[PDB]
Amino acid sequence: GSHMKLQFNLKAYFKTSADPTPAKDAIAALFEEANSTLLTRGAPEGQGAKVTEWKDRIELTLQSGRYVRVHDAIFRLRKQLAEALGKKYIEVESFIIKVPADHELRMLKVPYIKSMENIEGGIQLELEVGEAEMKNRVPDRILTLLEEKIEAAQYEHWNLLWQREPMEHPFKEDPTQAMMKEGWLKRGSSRGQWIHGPQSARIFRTFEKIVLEELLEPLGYREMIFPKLVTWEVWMKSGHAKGVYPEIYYVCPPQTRDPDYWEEVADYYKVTHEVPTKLIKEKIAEPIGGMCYAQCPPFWMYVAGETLPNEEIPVKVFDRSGTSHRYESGGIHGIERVDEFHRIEIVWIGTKEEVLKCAEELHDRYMHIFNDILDIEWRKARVTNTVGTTDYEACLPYRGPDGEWLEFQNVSINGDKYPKGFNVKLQSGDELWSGCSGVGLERWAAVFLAQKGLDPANWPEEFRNRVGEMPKGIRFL
Amino acid sequence: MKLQFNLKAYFKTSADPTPAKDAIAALFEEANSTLLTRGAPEGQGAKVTEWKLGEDRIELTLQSGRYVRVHDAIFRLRKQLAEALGKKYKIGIRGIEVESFIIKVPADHELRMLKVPYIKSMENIEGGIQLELEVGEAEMKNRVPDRILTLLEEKIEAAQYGAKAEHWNLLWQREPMEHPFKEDPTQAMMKEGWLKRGSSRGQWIHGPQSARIFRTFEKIVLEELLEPLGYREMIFPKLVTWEVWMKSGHAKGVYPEIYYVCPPQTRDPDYWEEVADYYKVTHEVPTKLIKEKIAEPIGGMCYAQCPPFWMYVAGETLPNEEIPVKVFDRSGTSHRYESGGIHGIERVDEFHRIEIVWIGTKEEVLKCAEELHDRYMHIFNDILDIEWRKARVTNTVGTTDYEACLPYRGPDGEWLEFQNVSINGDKYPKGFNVKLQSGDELWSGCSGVGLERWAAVFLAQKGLDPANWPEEFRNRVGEMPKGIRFL
Ligand SMILES: [Cl-]
Ligand SMILES: [Cl-]
Ligand SMILES: [Pt+2]
Ligand SMILES: [Zn+2]
Ligand SMILES: [Zn+2]
Repeated sequence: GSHMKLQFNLKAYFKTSADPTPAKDAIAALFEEANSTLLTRGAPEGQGAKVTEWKDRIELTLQSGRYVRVHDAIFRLRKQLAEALGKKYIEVESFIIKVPADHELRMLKVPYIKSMENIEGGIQLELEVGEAEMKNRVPDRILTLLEEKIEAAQYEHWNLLWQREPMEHPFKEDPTQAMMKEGWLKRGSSRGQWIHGPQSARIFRTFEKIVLEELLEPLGYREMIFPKLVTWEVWMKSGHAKGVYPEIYYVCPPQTRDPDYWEEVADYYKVTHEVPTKLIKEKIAEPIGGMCYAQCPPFWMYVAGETLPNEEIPVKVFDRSGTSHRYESGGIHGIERVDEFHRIEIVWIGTKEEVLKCAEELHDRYMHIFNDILDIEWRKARVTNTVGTTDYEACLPYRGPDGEWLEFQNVSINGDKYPKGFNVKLQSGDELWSGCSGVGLERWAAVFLAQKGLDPANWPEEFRNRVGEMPKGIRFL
Repeated sequence: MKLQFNLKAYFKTSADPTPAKDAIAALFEEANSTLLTRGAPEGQGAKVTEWKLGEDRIELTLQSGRYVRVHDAIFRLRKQLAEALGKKYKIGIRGIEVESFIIKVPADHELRMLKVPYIKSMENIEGGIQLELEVGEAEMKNRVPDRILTLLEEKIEAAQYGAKAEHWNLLWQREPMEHPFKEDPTQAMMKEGWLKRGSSRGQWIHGPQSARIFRTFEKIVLEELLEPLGYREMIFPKLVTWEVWMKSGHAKGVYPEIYYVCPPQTRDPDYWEEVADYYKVTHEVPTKLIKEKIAEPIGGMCYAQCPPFWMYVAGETLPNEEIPVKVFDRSGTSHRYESGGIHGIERVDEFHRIEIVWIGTKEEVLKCAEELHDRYMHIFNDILDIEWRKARVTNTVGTTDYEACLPYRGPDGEWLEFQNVSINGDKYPKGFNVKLQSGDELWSGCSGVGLERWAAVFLAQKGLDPANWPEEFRNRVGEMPKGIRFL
């Protein structure tokens, strides 16, 4: 990358009640003392913050690197002066950060950034920041945002862990097409949405039974019920509020229950037989969030701001109380790529060691299920130390010998992300980790039916015993 | 005052209708006793008041009652002129243009100012209301004046008679029971770590203890009701679009109670960078800016739950062998903007329902309803052992409601509604255009099991201590799981 030094520069003056004249001697010497003592704390040798110069007002220029940054050193200076002047005897002029980068960057529509100029070694930012913004650690977040943008300009890494021996593929139809023709399901009215008739529902329910009996029970997972409408509060706390916006379906409550407010809408429909979506948008409130997207984030409201007794971890829970929603890539797909899906979401919390242990245990169960019960062809891969996702992929014969495999299962180790995000401590004081694993029912079905067909006689014995006698569908004329 | 229509319009012509001022004038005068009398009792019938020509314009003023309305009257005079001037004059019409469309509607009272799509102004006058309409030729053929008239008459007759909508008749009531537990059950559950409030309005997160109770109820419904009556599981959609609610009749008035769903105007990350950057710097989500950036709503979150199912049978014909179609869904949450104030689980904005739906002939649909009551009776008396009643709310079209007392509410508090069986008549087959092979009328019913409602009633009556729950219920529950304890 670039080796240009990360530099902060601050020019401001302290608000003084009394006139800086008898203090002239006292202020000069204790700035010197701050340079050798106070501003060293929290920085490797020599890399401490520094006051370059100082002149009604007490104006100064202040310089730092990445440690003891200018905007937090000034508060260290504010408290030291307070005890020096008060008992005996902040207005910012400029804020500049210099940030290392190879490539040029665009001008950003970002709050608190007055100007952005490209320089030798990277970018120079000028911040529109006062006292409150500094206390709120705004420049740290601008730096973080800018660093994210910088390394993104420098632009997947996929690593194979285990693969099953190839098997024969006597069935080559698209299971969705097959299911449609045989009366298993139909397209729902919304995009990427399906209505499942008795036969398809049965498959979904049998996978559910499999997860419960072969995984969730033997490992001691307890059922909870997670909320499905998800608020900004949750997504702020989970981090989804940093970028999830393009993928979600937004939710708006009505501004009021008042019949009269809504009369114009009902009236419009009565006369035109058209829904006035334009007018309705005006009358609905701002979005409160969206429909369930990742599924686990809203659970963390259950433990938010709490301390778990060591007795209570590992916490091992799951949810299967409703639907998830994602705005997928346009153009139609089958059940392999839906907008409305049904997931069993599995969440575990404990120490670092316990989370890794739990992940490994789930991996063993998935292997048993896919090999011995479903008897499908699959592999797993890690996406590029233990923090990250392991993906399960399977070939869909109808896509041909060279087609993309389908992602149908995940296990994620999330580190301290969620405990930190939702503020969940452990009573012993050790750092809490978490993990999660989502069983996408549509995906299991897409994989199993593409490989095995819609005919129970050709399904593995172990699967047939769990389905029972298939129900009949709804026959039409 | 009397109901009357008023039209001012002219026929467009290719060539000038000038060489026909006598053949045309003799024709209009005839229509006032002949052409514009059919379909209306004598004395009543459309009439032309003013006559005027031009080099292309043939403007007329027409007045009528509700019989042979002015816009039907102009279509009688359209083809009459098309053959009188057809090959005998070489002049054909090119269309109809309207200057004014004015309607006088009788009303004893004064009525508020409403904004209505094709009404360009309304005023209160001597005998009722006047409506100035903004209609062309297309709007007249489509019955726009007729639907507007219909709308205003609905409002005039509602203002006169009020809002009479409460038909309640008790059917059966269990004998009073000893109520040893008088605590609000969700307040108890909160205190005992069974659940916590979710971030969203009227929303709850259920710890293992509460989830167990929900799943025990679900198990009971499956085993004691769905299986022995031969119901088949399906999976109904949960994002519900306008087209679905248009066909179910919800597009007529659910608006105040629904949670609206909006897609992003685009998937394009560059469009959303400003939102993301704003959040990352301020730690405030810019909800006002997001509202500008999302699309108009495509529908809402699941409200009644069965409507999205009907797209499965929409426009199909069912062989007589296939009926009754007995079906149920338990695939996710329903959402509703409830009347305000915080409540416990007895009244939530996010709930968990099992929606049971049956379709067949009128007789089969009554039969199926009858089959469910017997099963509900058995469940509520012999498993849950709760104090309950049921009542019809309004011949056979209507809902039977189950209510139970909540001891904490007092000796005369409101009983809680916790179960329903609805007979909807032909409403759903008609709205979704679903037919029977034999041509006999299809009917449907539904029954929604609200888990929060069952829990509220059961837990308020029997407490949270398993030792006090009925023997039948305890066996199905099994061993209670422990909760998650915080320091
Ligand atoms: Cl989510
Ligand atoms: Cl609905
Ligand atoms: Pt015509
Ligand atoms: Zn998760
Ligand atoms: Zn229903």
